[PDB]
Amino acid sequence: SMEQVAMELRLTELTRLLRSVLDQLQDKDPARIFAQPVSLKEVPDYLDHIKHPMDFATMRKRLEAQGYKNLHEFEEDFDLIIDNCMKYNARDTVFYRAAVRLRDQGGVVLRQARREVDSIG
Repeated sequence: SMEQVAMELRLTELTRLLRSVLDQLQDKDPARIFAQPVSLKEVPDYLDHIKHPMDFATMRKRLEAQGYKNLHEFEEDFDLIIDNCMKYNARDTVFYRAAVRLRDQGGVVLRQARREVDSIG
């Protein structure tokens, strides 16, 4: 159908908006602490602590499969990256502090993306 295509054009445009948002959030992690999954070879107990691991490369694979239906699903994944870090790592660590700064700095990008998604539809 002609509708399904119109749907697909918006999903594609959402993917286009979300890609730009992902790049902006990831620029806020210049140390690349959140770029890749936590290694199960290097932290073999990690899944005993964190049940839903997430990282920027994993979010990107989902994004490029147009696996995000709306901004809310995308935000859930971003929030996992932060909250998992803040649980696994103690307060006085470079990792925890990196997550606090990503959360704070990402807030502004996410604020505007929500207006853009409502606005453009």
